[PDB]
Amino acid sequence: MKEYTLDKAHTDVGFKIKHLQISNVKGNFKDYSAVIDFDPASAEFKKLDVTIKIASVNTENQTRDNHLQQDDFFKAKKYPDMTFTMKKYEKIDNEKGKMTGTLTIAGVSKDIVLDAEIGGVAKGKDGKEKIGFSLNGKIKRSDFKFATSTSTITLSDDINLCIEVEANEKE
Repeated sequence: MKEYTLDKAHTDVGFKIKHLQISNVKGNFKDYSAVIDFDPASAEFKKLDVTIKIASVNTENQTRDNHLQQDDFFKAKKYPDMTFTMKKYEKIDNEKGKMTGTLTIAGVSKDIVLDAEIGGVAKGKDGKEKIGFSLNGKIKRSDFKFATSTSTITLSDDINLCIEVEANEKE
Protein backbone atom coordinates (compact mmCIF):
# COMPACT_ATOMS: atom_id res chain seq x y z
CA MET A 1 0.00 0.00 0.00
CA LYS A 2 0.82 3.71 0.51
CA GLU A 3 -0.56 6.30 2.92
CA TYR A 4 -2.75 9.30 2.12
CA THR A 5 -3.95 12.41 4.01
CA LEU A 6 -7.25 14.02 3.14
CA ASP A 7 -7.45 17.35 1.41
CA LYS A 8 -10.04 18.80 3.84
CA ALA A 9 -10.65 21.52 1.20
CA HIS A 10 -12.06 18.97 -1.34
CA THR A 11 -13.48 16.35 0.98
CA ASP A 12 -17.11 16.37 2.10
CA VAL A 13 -18.28 13.99 4.87
CA GLY A 14 -21.94 14.25 3.85
CA PHE A 15 -25.47 12.86 4.47
CA LYS A 16 -29.07 13.38 3.18
CA ILE A 17 -32.11 12.49 5.27
CA LYS A 18 -35.71 13.14 4.25
CA HIS A 19 -38.23 14.81 6.55
CA LEU A 20 -41.74 16.22 6.55
CA GLN A 21 -42.86 19.74 7.44
CA ILE A 22 -46.33 21.04 8.23
CA SER A 23 -47.12 24.64 7.17
CA ASN A 24 -50.28 26.71 6.52
CA VAL A 25 -51.18 27.69 2.95
CA LYS A 26 -52.75 31.16 3.45
CA GLY A 27 -54.55 32.78 0.46
CA ASN A 28 -57.31 35.18 -0.55
CA PHE A 29 -59.12 36.25 -3.74
CA LYS A 30 -58.54 39.56 -5.65
CA ASP A 31 -61.87 39.53 -7.54
CA TYR A 32 -65.25 39.05 -5.79
CA SER A 33 -68.51 40.87 -5.28
CA ALA A 34 -70.91 41.05 -2.37
CA VAL A 35 -74.34 42.34 -1.52
CA ILE A 36 -74.74 43.38 2.16
CA ASP A 37 -78.00 44.32 4.02
CA PHE A 38 -77.41 45.14 7.72
CA ASP A 39 -79.28 47.04 10.44
CA PRO A 40 -77.08 49.11 12.78
CA ALA A 41 -80.08 49.71 15.08
CA SER A 42 -80.27 46.00 15.95
CA ALA A 43 -76.87 44.63 14.81
CA GLU A 44 -78.50 42.10 12.44
CA PHE A 45 -77.55 40.99 8.97
CA LYS A 46 -80.52 40.67 6.56
CA LYS A 47 -78.79 39.59 3.35
CA LEU A 48 -75.21 38.55 2.71
CA ASP A 49 -74.54 37.22 -0.79
CA VAL A 50 -71.03 36.82 -2.08
CA THR A 51 -69.58 35.68 -5.43
CA ILE A 52 -65.93 35.01 -5.75
CA LYS A 53 -64.08 34.59 -9.04
CA ILE A 54 -61.99 31.44 -8.60
CA ALA A 55 -59.53 32.67 -11.28
CA SER A 56 -58.42 35.50 -8.97
CA VAL A 57 -57.05 33.21 -6.24
CA ASN A 58 -53.82 34.36 -4.57
CA THR A 59 -51.77 32.10 -2.36
CA GLU A 60 -48.74 34.35 -2.97
CA ASN A 61 -47.26 31.84 -5.37
CA GLN A 62 -47.71 32.04 -9.12
CA THR A 63 -47.60 28.40 -10.19
CA ARG A 64 -49.86 27.17 -7.32
CA ASP A 65 -52.65 29.61 -8.19
CA ASN A 66 -52.43 28.26 -11.77
CA HIS A 67 -52.52 24.72 -10.54
CA LEU A 68 -55.58 25.59 -8.40
CA GLN A 69 -57.68 26.22 -11.52
CA GLN A 70 -56.95 22.65 -12.82
CA ASP A 71 -59.34 19.66 -13.02
CA ASP A 72 -58.04 18.23 -9.74
CA PHE A 73 -58.79 21.46 -7.78
CA PHE A 74 -61.24 24.29 -8.68
CA LYS A 75 -61.97 23.15 -12.26
CA ALA A 76 -62.23 26.90 -13.06
CA LYS A 77 -63.04 26.43 -16.78
CA LYS A 78 -66.31 24.60 -15.83
CA TYR A 79 -67.01 26.38 -12.45
CA PRO A 80 -65.56 29.89 -12.62
CA ASP A 81 -67.04 31.21 -9.41
CA MET A 82 -67.78 30.16 -5.85
CA THR A 83 -70.69 31.55 -3.91
CA PHE A 84 -72.07 32.14 -0.47
CA THR A 85 -75.72 32.92 0.27
CA MET A 86 -76.74 33.79 3.82
CA LYS A 87 -79.89 31.93 4.79
CA LYS A 88 -80.37 33.02 8.46
CA TYR A 89 -78.50 35.22 10.98
CA GLU A 90 -79.00 34.26 14.62
CA LYS A 91 -77.78 37.29 16.72
CA ILE A 92 -75.96 36.50 20.00
CA ASP A 93 -75.38 40.11 21.05
CA ASN A 94 -74.19 43.27 19.30
CA GLU A 95 -70.67 41.81 18.76
CA LYS A 96 -71.34 38.19 17.91
CA GLY A 97 -73.79 36.13 15.96
CA LYS A 98 -74.09 32.77 14.19
CA MET A 99 -74.55 33.05 10.38
CA THR A 100 -75.96 30.11 8.40
CA GLY A 101 -75.68 29.99 4.59
CA THR A 102 -75.13 27.95 1.45
CA LEU A 103 -71.62 27.65 0.16
CA THR A 104 -71.10 26.37 -3.37
CA ILE A 105 -67.73 25.21 -4.58
CA ALA A 106 -67.38 23.63 -8.04
CA GLY A 107 -71.14 23.12 -8.28
CA VAL A 108 -71.41 21.28 -5.01
CA SER A 109 -73.53 23.12 -2.44
CA LYS A 110 -73.58 22.75 1.33
CA ASP A 111 -75.02 24.71 4.26
CA ILE A 112 -72.38 26.10 6.61
CA VAL A 113 -72.05 28.10 9.88
CA LEU A 114 -69.85 31.18 10.19
CA ASP A 115 -69.13 33.10 13.36
CA ALA A 116 -69.81 36.72 12.85
CA GLU A 117 -67.84 39.06 14.97
CA ILE A 118 -68.79 42.71 14.55
CA GLY A 119 -65.60 44.77 14.81
CA GLY A 120 -67.24 48.18 14.59
CA VAL A 121 -70.42 50.00 13.57
CA ALA A 122 -70.22 53.78 13.04
CA LYS A 123 -71.55 56.90 11.29
CA GLY A 124 -68.48 58.15 9.49
CA LYS A 125 -66.54 61.40 9.19
CA ASP A 126 -69.12 62.47 6.54
CA GLY A 127 -72.24 61.21 8.44
CA LYS A 128 -72.75 58.16 6.15
CA GLU A 129 -72.73 54.64 7.73
CA LYS A 130 -69.81 52.25 7.94
CA ILE A 131 -69.32 48.75 9.42
CA GLY A 132 -66.43 46.38 10.08
CA PHE A 133 -66.92 42.71 10.85
CA SER A 134 -65.49 39.27 10.39
CA LEU A 135 -66.89 35.86 9.47
CA ASN A 136 -65.07 32.66 10.20
CA GLY A 137 -65.62 28.90 10.02
CA LYS A 138 -63.92 25.58 9.24
CA ILE A 139 -65.34 23.69 6.18
CA LYS A 140 -64.41 20.14 5.09
CA ARG A 141 -62.98 19.45 1.61
CA SER A 142 -64.68 16.07 1.90
CA ASP A 143 -68.12 17.65 2.39
CA PHE A 144 -67.74 19.38 -1.00
CA LYS A 145 -65.98 16.43 -2.64
CA PHE A 146 -63.25 18.99 -3.35
CA ALA A 147 -59.81 18.07 -4.76
CA THR A 148 -60.68 14.43 -4.03
CA SER A 149 -57.55 13.05 -5.79
CA THR A 150 -55.31 14.82 -3.19
CA SER A 151 -55.01 12.85 0.09
CA THR A 152 -56.20 14.24 3.40
CA ILE A 153 -52.63 13.46 4.57
CA THR A 154 -50.82 15.72 2.06
CA LEU A 155 -53.45 18.51 2.35
CA SER A 156 -55.72 18.97 5.38
CA ASP A 157 -59.40 18.13 4.97
CA ASP A 158 -60.15 21.35 6.91
CA ILE A 159 -60.26 24.77 5.31
CA ASN A 160 -60.48 27.76 7.66
CA LEU A 161 -62.29 30.69 6.25
CA CYS A 162 -61.50 34.17 7.37
CA ILE A 163 -63.67 36.89 5.80
CA GLU A 164 -62.55 40.33 6.97
CA VAL A 165 -64.88 43.13 5.77
CA GLU A 166 -64.83 46.93 5.93
CA ALA A 167 -67.97 48.27 4.18
CA ASN A 168 -69.72 51.65 3.66
CA GLU A 169 -73.34 52.61 2.92
CA LYS A 170 -74.66 52.66 -0.77
CA GLU A 171 -75.93 55.26 -3.45
